[PDB]
Amino acid sequence: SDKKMVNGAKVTSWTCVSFSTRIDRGLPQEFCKQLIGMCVSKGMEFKPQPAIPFISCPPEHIEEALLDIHKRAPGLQLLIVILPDVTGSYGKIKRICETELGIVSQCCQPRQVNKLNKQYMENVALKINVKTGGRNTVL
Repeated sequence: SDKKMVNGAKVTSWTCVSFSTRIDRGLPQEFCKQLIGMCVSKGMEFKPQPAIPFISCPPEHIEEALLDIHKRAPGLQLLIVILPDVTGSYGKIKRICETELGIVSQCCQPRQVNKLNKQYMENVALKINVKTGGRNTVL
């Protein structure tokens, strides 16, 4: 528990996309609700409402969904991405977000999201802080 945020970024524009078919339809909301609480307890500030409603769509709609989210939310500071159930799409997703559309994303495996492990969300929260412009350290 020695990893801390020196400076917690402030996120005003964020939302969540899920390419997972397997998970309960309430998990994206629940998972993001706790993750943000974990980001916030560690020093970040988050607007509690996403900038556009959460989206759930099939893995074959990756190109479409990402570009849709990007055009409807040009100011997005963060996209929380729930990855497809089968691995192999992560490179495509990062490429589209990071290189092609210019969107800061955090990708999360649906099987791990399902666990709602609080140490996993601690790890993700610190990853999100740096991606969003914050600073982390180890005490």
